[PDB]
Amino acid sequence: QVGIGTLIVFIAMVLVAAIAAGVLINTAGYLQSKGSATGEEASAQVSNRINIVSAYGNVXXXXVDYVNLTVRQAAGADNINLXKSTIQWIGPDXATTLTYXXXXXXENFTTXSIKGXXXXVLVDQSDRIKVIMYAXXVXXXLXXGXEVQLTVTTQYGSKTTYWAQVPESLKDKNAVXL
Amino acid sequence: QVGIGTLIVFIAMVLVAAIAAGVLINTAGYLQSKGSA
Amino acid sequence: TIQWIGPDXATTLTYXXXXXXENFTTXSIKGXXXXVLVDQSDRIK
Ligand SMILES: *[C@@H]1O[C@H](CO)[C@@H](O[C@@H]2O[C@H](C(=O)O)[C@@H](O)[C@H](O)[C@H]2O)[C@H](O)[C@H]1O
Ligand SMILES: *[C@@H]1O[C@H](CO)[C@@H](O[C@@H]2O[C@H](C(=O)O)[C@@H](O)[C@H](O)[C@H]2O)[C@H](O)[C@H]1O
Ligand SMILES: *[C@@H]1O[C@H](CO)[C@@H](O[C@@H]2O[C@H](C(=O)O)[C@@H](O)[C@H](O)[C@H]2O)[C@H](O)[C@H]1O
Repeated sequence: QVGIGTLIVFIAMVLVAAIAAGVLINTAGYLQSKGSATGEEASAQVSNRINIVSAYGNVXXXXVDYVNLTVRQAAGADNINLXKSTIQWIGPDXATTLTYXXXXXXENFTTXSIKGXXXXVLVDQSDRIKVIMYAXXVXXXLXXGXEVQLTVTTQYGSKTTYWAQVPESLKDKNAVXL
Repeated sequence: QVGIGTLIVFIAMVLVAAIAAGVLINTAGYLQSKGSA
Repeated sequence: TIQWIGPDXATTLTYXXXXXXENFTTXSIKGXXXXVLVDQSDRIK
Protein backbone atom coordinates (compact mmCIF):
# COMPACT_ATOMS: atom_id res chain seq x y z
CA GLN A 1 0.00 0.00 0.00
CA VAL A 2 2.78 2.42 0.94
CA GLY A 3 4.84 1.42 -2.09
CA ILE A 4 1.93 1.99 -4.47
CA GLY A 5 1.32 5.45 -3.04
CA THR A 6 5.02 6.30 -3.30
CA LEU A 7 5.00 5.49 -7.03
CA ILE A 8 2.00 7.78 -7.59
CA VAL A 9 3.85 10.55 -5.75
CA PHE A 10 6.95 9.60 -7.76
CA ILE A 11 5.32 10.02 -11.18
CA ALA A 12 3.66 13.24 -10.01
CA MET A 13 7.13 14.31 -8.88
CA VAL A 14 8.45 13.46 -12.36
CA LEU A 15 5.77 15.53 -14.11
CA VAL A 16 6.13 18.46 -11.69
CA ALA A 17 9.91 18.37 -12.10
CA ALA A 18 9.52 18.14 -15.88
CA ILE A 19 7.16 21.13 -15.93
CA ALA A 20 9.45 23.06 -13.58
CA ALA A 21 12.44 22.08 -15.72
CA GLY A 22 10.43 22.77 -18.87
CA VAL A 23 9.62 26.26 -17.60
CA LEU A 24 13.28 26.73 -16.65
CA ILE A 25 14.64 25.85 -20.10
CA ASN A 26 11.88 27.69 -21.98
CA THR A 27 12.49 30.78 -19.86
CA ALA A 28 16.21 30.30 -20.47
CA GLY A 29 15.48 30.02 -24.19
CA TYR A 30 13.48 33.24 -24.12
CA LEU A 31 16.22 35.06 -22.22
CA GLN A 32 18.91 33.46 -24.39
CA SER A 33 17.19 34.88 -27.47
CA LYS A 34 16.53 38.13 -25.61
CA GLY A 35 20.08 38.11 -24.25
CA SER A 36 21.43 37.57 -27.75
CA ALA A 37 19.18 40.36 -29.02
CA THR A 38 20.73 43.12 -26.87
CA GLY A 39 24.30 42.01 -27.56
CA GLU A 40 24.01 42.79 -31.27
CA GLU A 41 21.60 45.71 -30.80
CA ALA A 42 23.65 47.51 -28.15
CA SER A 43 26.93 46.91 -29.99
CA ALA A 44 25.34 48.25 -33.17
CA GLN A 45 24.03 51.11 -31.04
CA VAL A 46 27.60 51.88 -29.94
CA SER A 47 29.62 50.82 -33.00
CA ASN A 48 27.42 51.67 -35.99
CA ARG A 49 27.60 55.46 -36.33
CA ILE A 50 27.77 58.00 -39.13
CA ASN A 51 31.00 59.96 -39.63
CA ILE A 52 30.76 63.23 -41.57
CA VAL A 53 33.77 63.97 -43.77
CA SER A 54 32.80 67.44 -44.99
CA ALA A 55 29.84 69.77 -45.48
CA TYR A 56 29.67 72.05 -48.52
CA GLY A 57 26.79 74.07 -49.91
CA ASN A 58 25.74 75.33 -53.32
CA VAL A 59 25.28 79.10 -53.60
CA UNK A 60 22.87 80.69 -56.07
CA UNK A 61 22.08 84.42 -56.25
CA UNK A 62 23.43 85.14 -52.76
CA UNK A 63 22.10 82.36 -50.53
CA VAL A 64 22.85 78.69 -49.83
CA ASP A 65 20.09 76.59 -51.40
CA TYR A 66 21.57 73.06 -51.21
CA VAL A 67 23.36 71.51 -48.24
CA ASN A 68 25.77 68.70 -49.11
CA LEU A 69 26.95 66.11 -46.58
CA THR A 70 29.60 63.47 -47.30
CA VAL A 71 29.35 60.61 -44.81
CA ARG A 72 31.17 57.35 -44.12
CA GLN A 73 31.21 54.52 -41.61
CA ALA A 74 32.65 54.91 -38.13
CA ALA A 75 35.60 52.90 -36.86
CA GLY A 76 34.80 49.20 -36.90
CA ALA A 77 31.17 49.67 -37.92
CA ASP A 78 28.67 47.35 -39.57
CA ASN A 79 26.55 48.21 -42.63
CA ILE A 80 25.04 51.63 -41.93
CA ASN A 81 21.90 52.20 -44.00
CA LEU A 82 21.09 55.78 -44.98
CA UNK A 83 17.53 55.04 -46.09
CA LYS A 84 16.49 54.15 -42.55
CA SER A 85 18.15 57.22 -41.03
CA THR A 86 16.36 60.38 -39.88
CA ILE A 87 18.39 63.59 -39.97
CA GLN A 88 17.28 66.30 -37.54
CA TRP A 89 17.28 69.89 -38.83
CA ILE A 90 17.22 72.57 -36.13
CA GLY A 91 17.73 75.62 -38.31
CA PRO A 92 17.49 79.36 -37.68
CA ASP A 93 13.76 79.32 -38.48
CA UNK A 94 12.18 75.87 -38.71
CA ALA A 95 13.02 72.78 -36.64
CA THR A 96 11.84 69.51 -38.18
CA THR A 97 13.11 65.95 -38.63
CA LEU A 98 14.15 65.01 -42.17
CA THR A 99 13.24 61.56 -43.49
CA TYR A 100 14.93 59.90 -46.45
CA UNK A 101 13.55 60.48 -49.95
CA UNK A 102 13.81 58.41 -53.12
CA UNK A 103 14.72 60.05 -56.44
CA UNK A 104 13.69 63.65 -55.68
CA UNK A 105 13.69 67.07 -52.00
CA UNK A 106 11.34 69.12 -49.82
CA GLU A 107 11.07 68.24 -46.13
CA ASN A 108 13.07 65.11 -46.95
CA PHE A 109 16.69 64.32 -47.84
CA THR A 110 18.22 62.39 -50.74
CA THR A 111 21.45 60.38 -50.83
CA UNK A 112 23.68 60.27 -53.92
CA SER A 113 26.69 57.97 -54.15
CA ILE A 114 30.17 59.49 -54.25
CA LYS A 115 32.29 56.32 -54.15
CA GLY A 116 31.07 52.73 -53.99
CA UNK A 117 28.33 50.48 -55.32
CA UNK A 118 25.25 51.21 -53.20
CA UNK A 119 23.88 54.76 -53.16
CA UNK A 120 22.15 54.44 -49.80
CA VAL A 121 24.17 51.83 -47.90
CA LEU A 122 27.71 52.11 -46.51
CA VAL A 123 29.07 48.59 -46.94
CA ASP A 124 32.86 48.92 -46.71
CA GLN A 125 35.00 51.56 -45.01
CA SER A 126 35.85 53.27 -48.31
CA ASP A 127 32.32 54.05 -49.54
CA ARG A 128 31.32 57.72 -49.44
CA ILE A 129 27.73 58.88 -49.97
CA LYS A 130 26.56 62.48 -50.37
CA VAL A 131 23.50 63.56 -48.37
CA ILE A 132 21.42 66.19 -50.17
CA MET A 133 18.98 68.56 -48.46
CA TYR A 134 17.21 71.47 -50.13
CA ALA A 135 17.75 74.52 -47.93
CA UNK A 136 15.09 76.54 -49.75
CA UNK A 137 12.54 73.75 -49.28
CA VAL A 138 12.93 73.29 -45.53
CA UNK A 139 12.82 77.05 -44.90
CA UNK A 140 14.22 80.28 -46.31
CA UNK A 141 17.46 79.83 -48.26
CA LEU A 142 20.32 80.06 -45.76
CA UNK A 143 22.05 83.43 -45.96
CA UNK A 144 25.33 84.51 -44.35
CA GLY A 145 25.79 83.77 -40.66
CA UNK A 146 23.00 81.19 -40.47
CA GLU A 147 23.76 78.07 -38.43
CA VAL A 148 22.08 74.65 -38.67
CA GLN A 149 22.44 71.85 -36.12
CA LEU A 150 22.30 68.59 -38.08
CA THR A 151 21.83 65.34 -36.14
CA VAL A 152 22.25 62.24 -38.31
CA THR A 153 20.61 59.30 -36.52
CA THR A 154 21.23 55.70 -37.54
CA GLN A 155 18.48 53.09 -37.35
CA TYR A 156 20.21 51.23 -34.50
CA GLY A 157 20.70 54.47 -32.57
CA SER A 158 23.55 56.90 -33.16
CA LYS A 159 24.17 60.64 -33.16
CA THR A 160 26.60 62.58 -35.37
CA THR A 161 25.90 66.25 -34.72
CA TYR A 162 27.40 68.71 -37.22
CA TRP A 163 26.94 72.45 -36.71
CA ALA A 164 26.70 73.54 -40.34
CA GLN A 165 27.80 77.17 -40.08
CA VAL A 166 27.29 79.17 -43.28
CA PRO A 167 30.26 81.48 -43.98
CA GLU A 168 29.81 85.07 -42.83
CA SER A 169 30.09 86.27 -46.46
CA LEU A 170 29.03 84.69 -49.76
CA LYS A 171 30.67 87.37 -51.93
CA ASP A 172 31.38 85.66 -55.28
CA LYS A 173 31.58 82.13 -53.86
CA ASN A 174 29.85 79.51 -56.01
CA ALA A 175 30.13 76.81 -53.32
CA VAL A 176 31.12 77.20 -49.68
CA UNK A 177 32.33 74.83 -46.97
CA LEU A 178 29.80 74.86 -44.13
CA GLN B 1 17.72 29.01 -11.29
CA VAL B 2 21.24 30.40 -11.00
CA GLY B 3 21.52 30.62 -14.79
CA ILE B 4 18.21 32.47 -15.13
CA GLY B 5 19.36 35.19 -12.75
CA THR B 6 22.56 35.52 -14.78
CA LEU B 7 20.63 36.10 -18.01
CA ILE B 8 18.50 38.97 -16.67
CA VAL B 9 21.53 40.64 -15.07
CA PHE B 10 23.41 39.97 -18.32
CA ILE B 11 20.79 42.01 -20.19
CA ALA B 12 20.93 44.77 -17.57
CA MET B 13 24.72 44.99 -17.87
CA VAL B 14 24.43 45.41 -21.65
CA LEU B 15 22.17 48.48 -21.58
CA VAL B 16 23.98 50.03 -18.60
CA ALA B 17 27.18 49.90 -20.64
CA ALA B 18 25.22 51.15 -23.66
CA ILE B 19 23.70 53.99 -21.62
CA ALA B 20 27.14 54.87 -20.28
CA ALA B 21 28.70 54.42 -23.73
CA GLY B 22 26.51 57.10 -25.30
CA VAL B 23 27.33 59.87 -22.84
CA LEU B 24 31.01 60.13 -23.78
CA ILE B 25 30.35 60.01 -27.53
CA ASN B 26 27.53 62.57 -27.55
CA THR B 27 29.54 64.78 -25.17
CA ALA B 28 32.57 64.45 -27.44
CA GLY B 29 30.24 65.34 -30.29
CA TYR B 30 29.25 68.57 -28.57
CA LEU B 31 32.86 69.48 -27.79
CA GLN B 32 34.06 68.54 -31.28
CA SER B 33 31.77 71.25 -32.67
CA LYS B 34 32.62 73.69 -29.86
CA GLY B 35 36.36 73.17 -30.31
CA SER B 36 36.19 73.42 -34.10
CA ALA B 37 34.34 76.75 -33.97
CA THR C 1 38.89 60.67 -52.58
CA ILE C 2 40.00 64.28 -53.04
CA GLN C 3 37.43 67.01 -52.40
CA TRP C 4 38.05 69.82 -54.90
CA ILE C 5 36.64 73.21 -53.85
CA GLY C 6 37.60 75.57 -56.66
CA PRO C 7 36.42 79.00 -57.78
CA ASP C 8 33.81 77.42 -60.06
CA UNK C 9 33.03 73.72 -59.57
CA ALA C 10 33.15 71.93 -56.22
CA THR C 11 32.95 68.12 -56.35
CA THR C 12 34.75 65.09 -54.90
CA LEU C 13 37.32 63.35 -57.11
CA THR C 14 37.75 59.59 -57.37
CA TYR C 15 40.61 57.58 -58.88
CA UNK C 16 41.18 56.67 -62.54
CA UNK C 17 43.99 55.59 -64.86
CA UNK C 18 44.39 58.21 -67.60
CA UNK C 19 45.92 61.67 -68.07
CA UNK C 20 41.67 62.56 -66.29
CA UNK C 21 38.36 64.43 -66.22
CA GLU C 22 36.39 64.30 -62.96
CA ASN C 23 38.87 61.82 -61.46
CA PHE C 24 42.53 61.94 -60.47
CA THR C 25 45.42 59.67 -61.44
CA THR C 26 48.61 58.87 -59.56
CA UNK C 27 52.10 58.49 -61.02
CA SER C 28 54.91 57.02 -58.91
CA ILE C 29 57.87 59.30 -58.21
CA LYS C 30 60.00 57.03 -55.99
CA GLY C 31 59.05 53.43 -55.26
CA UNK C 32 57.57 50.23 -56.66
CA UNK C 33 53.81 50.76 -56.35
CA UNK C 34 52.29 53.70 -58.23
CA UNK C 35 49.12 53.74 -56.15
CA VAL C 36 50.17 52.44 -52.74
CA LEU C 37 52.40 54.09 -50.12
CA VAL C 38 54.24 51.16 -48.52
CA ASP C 39 57.51 52.63 -47.20
CA GLN C 40 58.15 55.96 -45.51
CA SER C 41 60.28 57.09 -48.48
CA ASP C 42 57.57 56.49 -51.10
CA ARG C 43 56.44 59.51 -53.11
CA ILE C 44 53.57 59.39 -55.61
CA LYS C 45 52.50 62.39 -57.67
C1 LIG D 1 24.51 68.80 -53.34
O1 LIG D 1 24.33 67.63 -54.15
C2 LIG D 1 23.24 67.71 -55.07
C3 LIG D 1 23.08 66.36 -55.72
O2 LIG D 1 22.01 66.35 -56.65
C4 LIG D 1 23.51 68.82 -56.09
O3 LIG D 1 22.42 68.86 -57.02
C5 LIG D 1 22.55 69.46 -58.27
O4 LIG D 1 22.87 70.85 -58.22
C6 LIG D 1 23.07 71.45 -59.52
C7 LIG D 1 23.42 72.90 -59.31
O5 LIG D 1 22.34 73.61 -58.75
O6 LIG D 1 24.55 73.00 -58.67
C8 LIG D 1 21.82 71.26 -60.37
O7 LIG D 1 22.09 71.71 -61.71
C9 LIG D 1 21.45 69.79 -60.44
O8 LIG D 1 20.27 69.60 -61.21
C10 LIG D 1 21.23 69.28 -59.02
O9 LIG D 1 20.85 67.91 -59.03
C11 LIG D 1 23.68 70.14 -55.35
O10 LIG D 1 24.09 71.19 -56.23
C12 LIG D 1 24.74 69.99 -54.28
O11 LIG D 1 24.85 71.19 -53.52
C1 LIG E 1 18.64 49.94 -46.86
O1 LIG E 1 17.43 50.40 -46.25
C2 LIG E 1 16.35 50.47 -47.19
C3 LIG E 1 15.19 51.13 -46.47
O2 LIG E 1 14.05 51.24 -47.31
C4 LIG E 1 16.02 49.07 -47.70
O3 LIG E 1 14.98 49.21 -48.67
C5 LIG E 1 14.17 48.15 -49.07
O4 LIG E 1 14.89 47.06 -49.63
C6 LIG E 1 14.07 45.94 -50.00
C7 LIG E 1 14.99 44.88 -50.56
O5 LIG E 1 15.80 44.46 -49.64
O6 LIG E 1 15.61 45.33 -51.76
C8 LIG E 1 13.00 46.39 -51.00
O7 LIG E 1 12.09 45.31 -51.23
C9 LIG E 1 12.21 47.54 -50.40
O8 LIG E 1 11.22 47.99 -51.32
C10 LIG E 1 13.17 48.68 -50.09
O9 LIG E 1 12.47 49.81 -49.58
C11 LIG E 1 17.26 48.43 -48.31
O10 LIG E 1 17.04 47.06 -48.62
C12 LIG E 1 18.44 48.52 -47.36
O11 LIG E 1 19.63 48.06 -47.98
C1 LIG F 1 27.98 92.64 -45.59
O1 LIG F 1 27.23 93.29 -44.56
C2 LIG F 1 25.87 93.55 -44.96
C3 LIG F 1 25.23 94.35 -43.85
O2 LIG F 1 23.87 94.63 -44.14
C4 LIG F 1 25.17 92.21 -45.20
O3 LIG F 1 23.84 92.49 -45.68
C5 LIG F 1 22.80 91.64 -45.31
O4 LIG F 1 23.11 90.27 -45.55
C6 LIG F 1 22.09 89.38 -45.07
C7 LIG F 1 22.60 87.98 -45.33
O5 LIG F 1 23.67 87.77 -44.62
O6 LIG F 1 22.72 87.72 -46.72
C8 LIG F 1 20.77 89.69 -45.76
O7 LIG F 1 19.73 88.89 -45.17
C9 LIG F 1 20.42 91.15 -45.52
O8 LIG F 1 19.19 91.49 -46.17
C10 LIG F 1 21.54 92.02 -46.07
O9 LIG F 1 21.25 93.40 -45.88
C11 LIG F 1 25.92 91.39 -46.24
O10 LIG F 1 25.36 90.08 -46.36
C12 LIG F 1 27.39 91.28 -45.87
O11 LIG F 1 28.13 90.64 -46.91
